[PDB]
Amino acid sequence: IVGGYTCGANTVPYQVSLNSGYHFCGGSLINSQWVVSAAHCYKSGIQVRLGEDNINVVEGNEQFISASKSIVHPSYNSNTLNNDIMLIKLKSAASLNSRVASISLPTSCASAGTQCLISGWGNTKSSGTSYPDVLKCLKAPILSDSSCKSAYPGQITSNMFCAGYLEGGKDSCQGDSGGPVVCSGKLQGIVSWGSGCAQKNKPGVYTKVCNYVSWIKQTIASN
Ligand SMILES: NC(=[NH2+])c1ccc2[nH]c(-c3cc(CC[NH3+])cc(-c4ccccc4)c3[O-])nc2c1
Ligand SMILES: [Ca+2]
Repeated sequence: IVGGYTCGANTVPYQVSLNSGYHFCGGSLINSQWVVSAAHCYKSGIQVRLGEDNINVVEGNEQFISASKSIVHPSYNSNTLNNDIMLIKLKSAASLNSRVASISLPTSCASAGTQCLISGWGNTKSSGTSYPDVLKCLKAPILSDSSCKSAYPGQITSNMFCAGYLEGGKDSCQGDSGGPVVCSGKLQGIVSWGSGCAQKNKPGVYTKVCNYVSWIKQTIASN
């Protein structure tokens, strides 16, 4: 997260860290045994870390659970990042409390101007890499489809939306991918891509979760 602030330990109880010997993507806890993340974060050998704040130090509240399976959307296209979503089933269920809790899925899509909270342990520099030890937060608004389309012509599908600041300086970045975009207490987006990080007129692009609610429920129900 570039231009954000320190969230405060465990203030984002549904945030998870995907680890393969180092932190590589974020994710969101939607039930005690399932996490939602981005399809391009897929790999084998994933350990899900819940209740984290400082990813380099065990401080208490953490729960490390191996992933039993990962389900990448069947229509995911690695060239356009259309349908950039994945579900991960945990080997055992997490113990939910005030420090580890799930987030709710939306019942309707959100509109432009809605203000959301984006968090993660991704790069904090738009120019060079500096990855933090603690969880960073950023409040950003959903932009209009015309502003998004104008910014990335021919690259935005109906399963994506832009959020951020066209003036640059604030945005999600590499390492934040697969993490949550929460608006009014509902999971509306998944950090997916962008052209660089926090550049002017190049806002972040997020997977539009409201378009996958039925898929998510159907898939969890059959696995
Ligand atoms: N400006 C943004 N809002 C933004 C958001 C998420 C991003 N994720 C990435 C990203 C960039 C790279 C390096 C490509 N030269 C790699 C990954 C990546 C991470 C994990 C696994 C595979 C690729 C990214 O998610 N850039 C990003 C930029
Ligand atoms: Ca820790």
